[PDB]
Amino acid sequence: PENRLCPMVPNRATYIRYIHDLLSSTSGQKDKKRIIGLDIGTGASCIYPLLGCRMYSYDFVGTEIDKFSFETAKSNILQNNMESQIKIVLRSKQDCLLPDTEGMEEFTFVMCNPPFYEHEEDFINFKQNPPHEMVTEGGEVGFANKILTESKKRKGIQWYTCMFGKKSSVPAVVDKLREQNISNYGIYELALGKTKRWIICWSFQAMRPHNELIRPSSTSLSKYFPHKVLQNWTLDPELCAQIDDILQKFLDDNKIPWSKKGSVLEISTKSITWSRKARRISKSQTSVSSLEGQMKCELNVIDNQLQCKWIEGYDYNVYESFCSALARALRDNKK
RNA sequence: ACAGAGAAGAUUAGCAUGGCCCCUGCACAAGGAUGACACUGCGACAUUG
Ligand SMILES: C[S@@+](CC[C@H](N)C(=O)[O-])C[C@H]1O[C@@H](n2cnc3c(N)ncnc32)[C@H](O)[C@@H]1O
Repeated sequence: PENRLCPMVPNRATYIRYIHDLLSSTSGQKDKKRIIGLDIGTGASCIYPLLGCRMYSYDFVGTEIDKFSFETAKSNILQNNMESQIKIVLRSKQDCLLPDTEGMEEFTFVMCNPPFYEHEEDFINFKQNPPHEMVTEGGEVGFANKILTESKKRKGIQWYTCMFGKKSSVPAVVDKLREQNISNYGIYELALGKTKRWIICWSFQAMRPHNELIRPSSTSLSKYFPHKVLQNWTLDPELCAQIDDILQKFLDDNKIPWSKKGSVLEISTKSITWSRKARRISKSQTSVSSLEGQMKCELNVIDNQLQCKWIEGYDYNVYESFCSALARALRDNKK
C-alpha cells in the first residue's frame, strides 16, 4: 500500500521457487524437518512468508523497520491464519538485521530485498514518480554489506540470499564475497519482460545446488560466475552399451568409494584417489597419506550422455580433477 | 506509477595466460603430449541495440 499497492509481480513467486529448489537440491539424507525462514524487509505486504507458507509449508520471521509496516504485517498474518507459523518483529534503524532465535531452531534460510536508493535528490533525479522505506546509506550494496557482515556470526543458517536490482551491484557484492572467501554462492538471472534481477545467494555449508541455479546461461557476467557443478559428456553407441562396465572399472580401479542408488550412481570421497599425486603419494613414503577435500557427486546416464553433478564439498579442485579423470576414462574406451 | 540499458563498449572468429586429467620424475620445480575446462589478459574480424 505505502510502496507496492500491486500484486502483479510474479517475481515473488519465482523467488520462493528458487528458495525451494535451493533447499530441495541441497537437503540430502536430512529429514523433512520444520523449516523456518527469515524475511529481512517483510514490508506491509509480507508476500515472502505468505507464499513460502502457502506453497511449501515453511515457517517465517519478518523483521521490519517501520511501525506502519509492522502493524500491517501483523494484520495480514492475522487474517491469514499463519499466526502459529509466521512471526513479525519491529526493530529500530540501528538493530542488527538478524534477530535472535529466541529458543527455537536456527533459520534454514535468510532472504531479503534491500532498499535501493541513497538520497531524495537522487530519488527525484532518477525517478520520483508520485508514490525510511526506500532509503539506506549505500543502497542495495550497503544493505548487502551489512547482511554479509552479520552473516559471519550466524553460520547455522544454511542459505543466505539477497536480491539485486542493478547489474553494477553484482560486481561489488560478488567482489566482497570473494574477499571473504565464500566459495559456495550463486547468481540466478530472472526475466520479466525487459527487467532482470540477480539473486546472489551464499552459504557457509557444503551442499552445492544445481548449475541452473548458480550459473546463469548468459556469459555477460562470466567473470562473476561461481564454480561449475555439472560437466556433461555426449556418448556414442559402443559407449552407450559399455557405459556400466566402464564406470565400474573406473570407480573400482582407482580406490574410489561408491554405491548405487537405484537409477543414479553415487560416490563418497574423503580424499582424491584418482589424481596422479594420489598414486605417487601412496607409492612414496610420506607422512601425509591422503589428499584432503571431500566430495559427493552422482554419475547418471541419460540418452547417450553422462553427467557428473556435484552435491557436496568446499573445494572445487576435487570436482575438477574427478571430471577430467572421467573424461579421459571415456576417451580411452570410446576408441 | 518508483530498482538494467539508460553504457561502458561489448560478444564472438582467434592468439596468448592459468589451472585439470595423462605420461616422465622423490620432492619441488622442470618438460612433452593431448583434450575436457576458466573468477586471467590483447582483439587479424563480423554485426548490432
Ligand atoms: C524494497 S523494501 C522490501 C519490501 C519487500 N519487497 C516486501 O515484501 O514488501 C526494503 C525493505 O528494507 C527494510 N529495511 C531497511 N532497513 C532496515 C533495517 N535497519 N532493519 C530492518 N528492515 C530494514 C524495510 O523494512 C523495507 O521493507
